Amino acid sequence: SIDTPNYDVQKHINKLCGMLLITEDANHKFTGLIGMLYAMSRLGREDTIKILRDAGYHVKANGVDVTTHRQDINGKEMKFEVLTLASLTTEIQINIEIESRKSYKKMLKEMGEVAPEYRHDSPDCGMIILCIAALVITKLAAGSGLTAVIRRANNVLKNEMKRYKGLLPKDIANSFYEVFEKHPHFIDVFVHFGIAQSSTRGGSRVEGIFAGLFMNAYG
Repeated sequence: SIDTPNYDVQKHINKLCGMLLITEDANHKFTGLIGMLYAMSRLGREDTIKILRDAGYHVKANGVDVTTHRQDINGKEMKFEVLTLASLTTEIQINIEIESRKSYKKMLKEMGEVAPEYRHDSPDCGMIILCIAALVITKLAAGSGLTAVIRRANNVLKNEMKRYKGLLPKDIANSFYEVFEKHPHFIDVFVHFGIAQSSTRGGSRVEGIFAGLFMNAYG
């Protein structure tokens, strides 16, 4: 049973990436999976299932929808927008939002309202996560390469690290290494995503950084 998010939940998954990126000392245990879900929502359900079936994997596709979950946090009832995922519980998703809201309040207290580029909903958060996945893919293709991933990430993602407290290269790289080892079918998904993406012209600074990083896995 593999979650196959479609284009409709792309905005939500990007927001989930952003929530982790704004979290001080964020637990990146699920970032590899979340980043892969972002890549799949960018490729779309149809292309994702096609890639897996073509690669020889047997796939029981799970539809991904947005549902409103009511939960009591600090005595007050709260409404959370969550995704119907077999791989990621409602509890984990809500805890990611709770922890990010704690970080966000700390930011308000520090600088007043937060600029678009420093928020959890900035359109390039998913791509920032996938930049780490691009570095990991290169070191899985070249042959252990974790020290090199961190150092290459601090240089290439210097502006992004300045924008996001939760952009922790060591933790994110480890989470991607872990998912590609545990679920090798994600390697095929990522590679198709990266080939397709690096074809697109212009766009954001981060889309450009990703394309350069991805192209480097060849020369």
